[PDB]
Amino acid sequence: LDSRLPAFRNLSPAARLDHIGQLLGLSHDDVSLLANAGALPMDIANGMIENVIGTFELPYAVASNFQINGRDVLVPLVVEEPSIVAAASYMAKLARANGGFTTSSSAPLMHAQVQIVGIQDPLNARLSLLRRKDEIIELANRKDQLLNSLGGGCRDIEVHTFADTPRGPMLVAHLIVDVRDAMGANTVNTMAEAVAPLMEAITGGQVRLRILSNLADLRLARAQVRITPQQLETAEFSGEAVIEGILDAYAFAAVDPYRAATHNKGIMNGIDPLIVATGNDWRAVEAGAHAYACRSGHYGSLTTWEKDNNGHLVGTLEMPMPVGLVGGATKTHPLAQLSLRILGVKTAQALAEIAVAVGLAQNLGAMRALATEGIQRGHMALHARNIAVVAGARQLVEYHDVRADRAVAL
Amino acid sequence: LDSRLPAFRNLSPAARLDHIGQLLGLSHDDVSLLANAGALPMDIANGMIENVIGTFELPYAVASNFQINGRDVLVPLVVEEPSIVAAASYMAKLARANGGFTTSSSAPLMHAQVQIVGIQDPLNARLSLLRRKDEIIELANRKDQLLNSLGGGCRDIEVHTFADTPRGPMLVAHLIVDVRDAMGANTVNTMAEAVAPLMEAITGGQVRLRILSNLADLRLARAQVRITPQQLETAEFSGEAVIEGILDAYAFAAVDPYRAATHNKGIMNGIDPLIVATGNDWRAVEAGAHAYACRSGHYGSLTTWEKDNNGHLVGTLEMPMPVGLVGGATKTHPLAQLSLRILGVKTAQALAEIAVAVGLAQNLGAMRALATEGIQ
Ligand SMILES: CC(C)(COP(=O)(O)OP(=O)(O)OC[C@H]1O[C@@H](n2cnc3c(N)ncnc32)[C@H](O)[C@@H]1OP(=O)(O)O)[C@@H](O)C(=O)NCCC(=O)NCCS[C@@H](S)C[C@@](C)(O)CC(=O)O
Ligand SMILES: NC(=O)c1ccc[n+]([C@@H]2O[C@H](COP(=O)([O-])OP(=O)(O)OC[C@H]3O[C@@H](n4cnc5c(N)ncnc54)[C@H](O)[C@@H]3O)[C@@H](O)[C@H]2O)c1
Ligand SMILES: C[C@@](O)(CCS)CC(=O)O
Repeated sequence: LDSRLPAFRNLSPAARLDHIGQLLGLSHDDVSLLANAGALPMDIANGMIENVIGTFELPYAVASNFQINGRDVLVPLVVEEPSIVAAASYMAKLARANGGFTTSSSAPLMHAQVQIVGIQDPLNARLSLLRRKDEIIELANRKDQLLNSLGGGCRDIEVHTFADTPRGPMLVAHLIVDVRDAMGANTVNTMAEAVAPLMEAITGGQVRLRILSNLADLRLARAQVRITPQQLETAEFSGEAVIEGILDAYAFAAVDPYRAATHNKGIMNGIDPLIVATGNDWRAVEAGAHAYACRSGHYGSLTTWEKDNNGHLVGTLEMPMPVGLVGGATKTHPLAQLSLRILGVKTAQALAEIAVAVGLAQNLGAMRALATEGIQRGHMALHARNIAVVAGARQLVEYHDVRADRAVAL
Repeated sequence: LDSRLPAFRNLSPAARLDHIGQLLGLSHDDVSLLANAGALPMDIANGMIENVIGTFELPYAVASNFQINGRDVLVPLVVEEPSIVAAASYMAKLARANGGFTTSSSAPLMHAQVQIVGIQDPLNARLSLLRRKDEIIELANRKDQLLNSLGGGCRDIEVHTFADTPRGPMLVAHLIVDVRDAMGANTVNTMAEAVAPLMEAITGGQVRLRILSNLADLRLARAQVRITPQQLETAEFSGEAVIEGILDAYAFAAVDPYRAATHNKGIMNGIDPLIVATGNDWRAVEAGAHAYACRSGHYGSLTTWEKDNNGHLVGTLEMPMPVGLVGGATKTHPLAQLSLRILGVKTAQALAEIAVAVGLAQNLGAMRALATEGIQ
């Protein structure tokens, strides 16, 4: 497959869809799911959440140029904000010239928390649990034989203590569970419930919360990118100057949480729409992302940006990325299934790797604009329709002055 | 308005929609938006983002029972995950018996950062910049006379310095901007780019980033809720015991970031679907939320949970909440406009207050379920 998508930006939605259909060999019925509204039937929507009165659409787009470990990939994105898809496609275009994005991921390990209270000896109780960890792990795995046959299952436990809280001593056991192609929530919650009575017997305490942690720091996905100065040169700025500016932007994010929040928001502009497109839980991914960003005791940047020994700009993104191909609404939504088909992913960790490549590209796009002509020239041009509506035209403002004041005057 | 919506959970989507239309007096055209698929025309969708090939639906629901400062409100939500809408609705029902949710909010103030590098005397330059803030403020306000005519605009400047970075000292000016009924990002970004040359002239450095901060801690929204023990009694547990269990769950979130992340995730389960329903940017709300949670250098709980002197469970949520009634895609999407119609909100800060009430309710519902589940 070739993901360059020639002239995609200027094709109609229908023509874009036909091209995508041809590249992938989509059936007429697959294409019909995007060519017509209503792919999520009301009986499905009504069964997904409560008090349903209809459905709500967001645009479904495809970012171009992405390449993951040498293979071209098409990336579906669902979001309401302009310039995101364009920026991601642009930075992916640049990345192609230098090998695309290089990615990897850890095993899909999730934490299941079991909170224990009502004991005066939590530090001792912790050792009692660790002494009998095999028995606990076996009980957890008895509860899900299928997962174990699929190559997943509870691998280990860790135990943490909070002996002095304002509500008294607490002990917290974590089951560490390989959840294969699931996000993992229902899978691990069931194991936490199963081990609870055994943990009460071992410790003499009372189990309270049995629940996954969204701080999924053992389920990491990683992306790398490289950009050369010749690629970043503009009429106003040398490529070398742009790279230095991007490093200045990165250091700013690393020291100031007011910047880091926005910097990381820019990453999630790329990631969350891929999560939505695949029927996955975007709140979970957001919580894992931002909590991980403060793991040091300072809220910093999820990405890294440096200059290598050849003067090239090199970036990384390593972060928690709990996603599924099964579970939740990933199988329920016909377009979630179509998105997975478009992506070509065969494991959840493969989707996770695409997600961090997109987030890395997204961050790069923001920083490149910010370090050069500023964010407004390119972004507001694609927002110009919205400005015309707010004012009460779009082509005229595209003369580099997209402001409501100007729209009012015209 | 009466938001109780008796029997709502068991009615058909069509009957639910009818009951909503009656209560609000929705027009025929408004009801027709939700009745037939494809409310976002492709012409509109194709203009909103790039490389569009279609649209993607999520369920559109209404939470019941919410009451904000004594006034009943209906809350539209767009999300894929079960239990959220029911939990919000049920906790809202319990809240009604004790006066509903009480809310307040700050003015709609947003930060715009201007980063300046290569200054030899950044601490001195900061005072030089501050001394001339009125000029800078005036210059910023020239870019948006419409905003100023409506009572918004740049109000002040603050300046921060970072002495220790690997790339040298940095001066960071913040424009403080009242953005009225907009979320404000594009608004303040234009101002930041507009004042940068003048700042550069005053400080002698090189301007780099000109960009809003998503850590919108001058745009706070607040909610309170109260629940009595009698409301929380179950077959297995006294209401008093459940309250103690909820306080234990809260303390767990306050000390352990592994729990806090999940706890806060539950809050955003309530908030983000309202943000989506009103055509607002949910990445901005998420970033402000989680960054605010760790402003102390420890990632903790956004909510608080306490027992008052009468033994009642009392909860708070104070957090950044940048949202708009105008701007972004809020006017462009027909269902975003319908959502705003259903809500009845007249200002962006009113929408922000409803958002935190819904987040608070969702957290309560999540904790209540976890605190009352029997050991198997
Ligand atoms: C791309 C761009 C918008 C325009 O690009 P230029 O005019 O400078 O350059 P051109 O030579 O015309 O195109 C180069 C390539 O870009 C593709 N492309 C361009 N237009 C496209 C379109 N309409 N449709 C589809 N694709 C489009 C296409 O692949 C094209 O290749 P080809 O056609 O030559 O094959 C450019 O300006 C940009 O990336 N801005 C950053 C925006 C951002 O970060 N937004 C996040 C939200 S903002 C906020 S929310 C994020 C943030 C800033 O707050 C985050 C933070 O603070 O860190
Ligand atoms: N990191 C981020 O959060 C970030 C960064 C850049 C852009 N954005 C995007 O910015 C957009 C929101 O920008 P915005 O809120 O400035 O909207 P906007 O730019 O679409 O419109 C704002 C304009 O609306 C006009 N206006 C008319 N009536 C008004 C009223 N009653 N109150 C206030 N303004 C009024 C003003 O002149 C103002 O300049 C979103 O699409 C968001 O996704 C977000
Ligand atoms: C139940 C919860 O995980 C939401 C499920 S999406 C939130 C929490 O644990 O407080």
